[PDB]
Amino acid sequence: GMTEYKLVVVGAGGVGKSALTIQLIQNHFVDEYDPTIEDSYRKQVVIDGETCLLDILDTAGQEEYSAMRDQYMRTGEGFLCVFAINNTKSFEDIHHYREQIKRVKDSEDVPMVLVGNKSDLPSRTVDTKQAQDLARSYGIPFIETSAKTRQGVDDAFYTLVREIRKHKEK
Ligand SMILES: Nc1nc2c(ncn2[C@@H]2O[C@H](COP(=O)(O)OP(=O)(O)O)[C@@H](O)[C@H]2O)c(=O)[nH]1
Ligand SMILES: OC1CCN(C(=S)c2c[nH]c3ccccc23)CC1
Ligand SMILES: [Mg+2]
Repeated sequence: GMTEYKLVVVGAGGVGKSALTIQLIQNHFVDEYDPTIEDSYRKQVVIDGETCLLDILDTAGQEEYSAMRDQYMRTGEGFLCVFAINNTKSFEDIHHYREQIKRVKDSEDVPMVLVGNKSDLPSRTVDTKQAQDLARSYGIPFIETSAKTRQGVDDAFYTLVREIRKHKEK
C-alpha cells in the first residue's frame, strides 16, 4: 500500500476541528456539526509528488474511557493543535494538549503544528505575534487558517505530514 499518515486534530470545543477536517476531506465548509461526534476520515492526496493516504481523527475531547484517548495518541503520528483566534481560553489550552500528547507518547519529538483558526473573523483576542512566540518555544510550525474560506487548510495538514516525514528519517 501507499504510505498512510495518521493525523490527529485536537483543541478545545468550538475551535473548528470538525470544520477544518471536513474542508480538507470534502472541500466544503460546514456551519454546524454536532460538537460531540468523534470520527475519522480517509482521503488519498498528493503531497510533494508523493501519492499517500491521510487518516485523520477529528477528536471530540473526553472519551467513554480514558484508555481510548491514550490509544489515539499513541497511534497518531502527528497532531494539529488547534485554537481559535477569537478564544483566548482555546489558546491557553494548547499547553495542556502539548503536554498530554508528549506524556502519552513518552517522547520529546512528536510532530505537531500549531493552528489558529477562524482567521476570517474580525473578532480577534489572540494576536499572530503571541501564537508565533508559542510556536517558537515549541519549535514547530504555526499557521493561521480559515475553515470557512479554506485559507491555510492544505498548508496545515500538509505541513503536518512534512513534519512526520522529518521525524521518520532520523
Ligand atoms: N467564521 C468561521 N467559523 C468557523 C470556522 N471554523 C469553524 N467555524 C464555526 O465555529 C463553530 C465550531 O466549529 P466546529 O467545527 O464544530 O468546532 P469543533 O468543536 O472544534 O469541532 C461552527 O459553527 C463552525 O461553523 C472558521 O474558520 N471561520
Ligand atoms: O476510539 C479512539 C478514537 C479512534 N481510535 C483511533 S487509534 C483512530 C482512528 N482513526 C485514527 C486516525 C489517526 C489516529 C488515530 C485514529 C482509537 C481510540
Ligand atoms: Mg467537532
